[PDB]
Amino acid sequence: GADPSLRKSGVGNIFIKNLDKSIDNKALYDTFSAFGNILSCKVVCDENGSKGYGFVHFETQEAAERAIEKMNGMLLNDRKVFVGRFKSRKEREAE
Repeated sequence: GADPSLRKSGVGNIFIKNLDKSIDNKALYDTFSAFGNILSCKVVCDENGSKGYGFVHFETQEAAERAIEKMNGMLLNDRKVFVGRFKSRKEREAE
């Protein structure tokens, strides 16, 4: 498999919207890691650079909450990103 923690129960799971094409997993990690360790961050990239959204898996639950407050509404390289709680769908097991 890949990772069954791709829900809201992966601890510290957040989603980011409106990223710049120059944003890679490294770039996302480089910024958000300051809030806490990341196990699996991802910038879903289009041919031109990025589809305009990314995801963080934080080591710690609290670090994720920091990333949400701290990064939401900020400019990353040029584009203001929206960071929020990763609501995968509708699960009972979710934090």
